[PDB]
Amino acid sequence: GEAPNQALLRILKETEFKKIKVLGSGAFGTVYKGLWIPEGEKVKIPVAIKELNKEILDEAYVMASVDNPHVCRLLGICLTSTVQLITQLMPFGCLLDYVREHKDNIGSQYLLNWCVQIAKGMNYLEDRRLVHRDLAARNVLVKTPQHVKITDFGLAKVPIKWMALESILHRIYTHQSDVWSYGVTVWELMTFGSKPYDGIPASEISSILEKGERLPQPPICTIDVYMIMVKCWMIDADSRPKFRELIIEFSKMARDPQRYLVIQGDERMEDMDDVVDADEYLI
Ligand SMILES: CCC(=O)N1CCC[C@H](n2c(=O)c(-c3cccc(F)c3Cl)c(C)c3cnc(Nc4ccc(N5CCN(C)CC5)c(C)c4)nc32)C1
Repeated sequence: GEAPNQALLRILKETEFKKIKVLGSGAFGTVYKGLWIPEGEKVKIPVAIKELNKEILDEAYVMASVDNPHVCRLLGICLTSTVQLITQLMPFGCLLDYVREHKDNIGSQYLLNWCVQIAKGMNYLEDRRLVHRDLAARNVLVKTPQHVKITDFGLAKVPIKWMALESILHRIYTHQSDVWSYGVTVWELMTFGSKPYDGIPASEISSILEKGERLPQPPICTIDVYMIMVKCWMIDADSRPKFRELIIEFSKMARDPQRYLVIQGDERMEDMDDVVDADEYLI
């Protein structure tokens, strides 16, 4: 029923990349800020290098199969004694931290454009018949403040406060259950990083949603924006919007940003000669 997955998985020599600095230490892995120089190609590509296995290779398998401006991509892997994944560096970190750090300087144009790009990347995953199951502001990376990407397909094929009701109850996951988390994600951005249902036990979340309660309208949010969030959180999943509609809706609003989001002050907010961004390095 499926078409053959003709993705290419690139194996890289460890002498082809050098690790400059550390970005994260996690029980699963440690990740390095680094640089990748394909052999005799006279390019240096800024990369994130992950060191730790059926998990890490499943992750690599998925990332090698996606090609989209708003989805993270795998550049290659190294079958070193400790297996290494080589991915594109996202200099500004994850969007959740970004939004918390710079709230006093984030305008409505930026917020709405991010909603467009995540909708684009998620619509792409739907095209690829792929289901993310962990979309959240913590899993959107920032390449430039103008360009974000969806990341962390650890669960692609547990975060209850981002989860659709069907998912909490029956462990069902859909593109439409992804739309729910898109709404929760949008809510994280419009509240500038607040935690959803803060100070609530996860065990209660299922009953609360069944009662008809949801997350509050963020102060900067016109009802136009909040209506879109609310529709992403309907019980009936064929009632929620399609990602392709979310693209259209947020794109309309991104034309007149100030009409949809009201933000105080919103109006006015050694050798690197051969470095190329991975987005322009093609094979
Ligand atoms: C959720 C964010 C998160 O905390 N961490 C843990 C460490 C990096 C991790 N991280 C990946 O896991 C992955 C990834 C995803 C899937 C598979 C795979 F092999 C990989 Cl490598 C990628 C692509 C990645 C790309 N760019 C980047 N830039 C980046 C990260 C952190 C920072 N900091 C450090 C300084 N300040 C203390 C705060 C902010 C900065 C400035 C840039 N970080 C990436 C994810």
